[PDB]
Amino acid sequence: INYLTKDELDIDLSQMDKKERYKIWKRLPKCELHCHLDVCFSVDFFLNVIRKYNIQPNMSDEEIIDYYLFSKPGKSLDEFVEKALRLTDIYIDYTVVEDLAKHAVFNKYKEGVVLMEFRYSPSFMSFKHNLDKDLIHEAIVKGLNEAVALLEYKIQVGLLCTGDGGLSHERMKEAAEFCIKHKKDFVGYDHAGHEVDLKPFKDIFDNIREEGISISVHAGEDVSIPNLNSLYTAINLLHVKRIGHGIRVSESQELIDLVKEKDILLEVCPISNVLLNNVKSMDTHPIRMLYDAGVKVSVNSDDPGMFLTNITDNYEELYTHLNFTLADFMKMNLWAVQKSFVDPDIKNKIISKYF
Ligand SMILES: O=c1[nH]cnc2c1ncn2[C@@H]1O[C@H](CO)[C@@H](O)[C@H]1O
Ligand code: HPA
Ligand SMILES: [Zn+2]
Ligand SMILES: [Zn+2]
Repeated sequence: INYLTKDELDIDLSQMDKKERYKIWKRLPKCELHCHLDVCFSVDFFLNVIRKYNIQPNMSDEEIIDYYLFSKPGKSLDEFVEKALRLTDIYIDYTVVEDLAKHAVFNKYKEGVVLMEFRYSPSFMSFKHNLDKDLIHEAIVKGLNEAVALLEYKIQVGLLCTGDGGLSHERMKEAAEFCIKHKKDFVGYDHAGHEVDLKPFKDIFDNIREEGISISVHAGEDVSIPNLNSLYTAINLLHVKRIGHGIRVSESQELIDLVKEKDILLEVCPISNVLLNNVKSMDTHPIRMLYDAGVKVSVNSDDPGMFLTNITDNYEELYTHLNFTLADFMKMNLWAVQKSFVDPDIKNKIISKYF
């Protein structure tokens, strides 16, 4: 892959067709911060697992897709999160998990990603077939390292723990303890699923930072919530370095100023927000006004295996419907690298290699 430099960003895209634009999108040196490894599979990988383990013998491929994935516009975040629970059928042994991780790296390299942060949920992957969380973790860390070494370190991978099991104090403590225990591999900690104001778990998140682990949580995504409290908590109480989505920052001048004052970056997932019905359309997506207001934002794919969309698709949508330029896209990837949780050298070397 012959990546675009900072000295090649004046390209005239107006005469290119969709196909030729995707070559440019691919060639952009991307840093992706918000993507769930759990569902980071191609359609063929997914159908290969469903067939190999004989999970849906009476369903056709089209039916398998309607039943497990989320490729069409839905109602809400809540609907997405509850539907996602059924494809946990695939997390059947530790080989499926290791392969998932390895292929995810390969797919991201081919899309032109150079610094990839993946996040996974131990509880998501473990509960269906009662798999051991540490054995999952082992499988995940082997797969990712397998792929990186095979690619001669042409893509670098960071790993984040999306902690869950539930919102009981015991479950959330356990989830944070799993991450802390594996902090040699986890560069950050997340909360996902149904959106929550995490104020009752400040004690746990303090602990995680005490242990040297950066926080990026999902907050300010779900537009059905009649307040912005999850955002205030993430910023003031959790001391997040980044926010997953955080698009509802756009609804408050006070929060716009707060995130800029703290140099917090918003992990924006354009297509996710459309499909999960958190913006009216891509035309009206808040990323535009947030970028224009000086908020640091990056571009991400979120759940590519469920959406049947990839990182470059999100770039296409931002170009076509919101008129982001190549220079804008390069700026955001520079921000994504700078605000990455991986080793500071890896960042600096990537920065001077491309940006
Ligand atoms: O499709 C998915 N991929 C990855 N993670 C998911 C998905 N659906 C839900 N979670 C959610 O992430 C939680 C962390 O607080 C997971 O346990 C689960 O609730
Ligand atoms: O709960 C979630 N899990 C995984 N990806 C997501 N993207 C938005 N919400 C979620
Ligand atoms: Zn264990
Ligand atoms: Zn997400």
